Amino acid sequence: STGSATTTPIDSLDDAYITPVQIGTPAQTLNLDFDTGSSDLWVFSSETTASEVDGQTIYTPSKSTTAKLLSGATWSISYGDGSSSSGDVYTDTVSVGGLTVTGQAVESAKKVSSSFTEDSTIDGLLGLAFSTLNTVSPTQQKTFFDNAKASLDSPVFTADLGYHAPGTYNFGFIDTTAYTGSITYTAVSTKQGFWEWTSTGYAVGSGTFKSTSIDGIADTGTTLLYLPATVVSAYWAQVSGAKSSSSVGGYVFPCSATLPSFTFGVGSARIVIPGDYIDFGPISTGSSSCFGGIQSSAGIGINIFGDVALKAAFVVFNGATTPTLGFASK
Ligand SMILES: NCc1ccc(C(F)(F)F)cc1
Ligand SMILES: NCc1ccc(C(F)(F)F)cc1
Repeated sequence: STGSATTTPIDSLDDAYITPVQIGTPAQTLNLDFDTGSSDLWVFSSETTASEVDGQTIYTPSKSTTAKLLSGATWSISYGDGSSSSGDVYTDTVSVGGLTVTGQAVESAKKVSSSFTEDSTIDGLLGLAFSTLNTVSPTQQKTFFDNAKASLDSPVFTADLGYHAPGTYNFGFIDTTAYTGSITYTAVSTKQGFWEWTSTGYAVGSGTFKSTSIDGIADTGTTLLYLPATVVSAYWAQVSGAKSSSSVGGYVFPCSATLPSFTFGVGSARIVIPGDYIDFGPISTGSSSCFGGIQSSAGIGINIFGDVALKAAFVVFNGATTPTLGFASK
């Protein structure tokens, strides 16, 4: 079996993407953020403190004839940006784009941090990293992908994110009309639970390609591109008037500048991020300083190929027993 679902940016800056997901019987449709950097499926629900809910669609287990409380199970998660949430655990039927899993763990939020409460368009997260990162205690739970793997035609899913436009998550098959050229595959380390790989280098604009190993994670759940300070400094040095701002918390640049492209290496292939993808617009309304989409990973501890990078490619997440990541131009 296969599944296919359209994914839509939540705002005009592509800050995040939501995908409709059917939970329960009869279906309750929620718009979830598909996150290859985490491994919990959690949702706003009828159990969430009512003051922490501001326009989200909520899952109501009491209206689902297939929902079962997972007795004694709890969950608690903290994200790399300081976000957090926690609650209890149901099992229920979950369908994405025609692909159905029964007995999926649905983590029901009793408490959510303020940054989820303010994002009215995101009803929850659907984690697609490896199940070793799932936070359910005492019995760890499997991801939607891990539960579906058995019945998929091929144990893969693909991410085709759009630039200021809808895109597609496909489960179980590779759409060979959605990319150009060949897919280059590269090895994944699952040792920290992430889709972790090693990029073979970079170039700024039409500069020379610098061969250098950059280890990092493919994370659809992270908006920007976070790279080592030496790389990020070499990129912004080509933008007249760009500077790192401690009050803003990253590199900013004059909104009137044109940004160079950024190339990253996948084995011997090259993925080019157009300069326009790196503009995240004014730091505040009316400002002439704009926020950069490539920032340093020094304060984070790991390099993150987030949406800025992934939306420049067709990306295959191959969850074969030896996992790999595939990249193609599109
Ligand atoms: N998108 C999920 C996520 C968030 C933060 C991190 C960090 F910061 F721990 F690397 C990894 C994955
Ligand atoms: N990387 C996971 C993640 C995804 C979204 C959010 C936000 F934007 F909803 F706060 C926080 C953390």
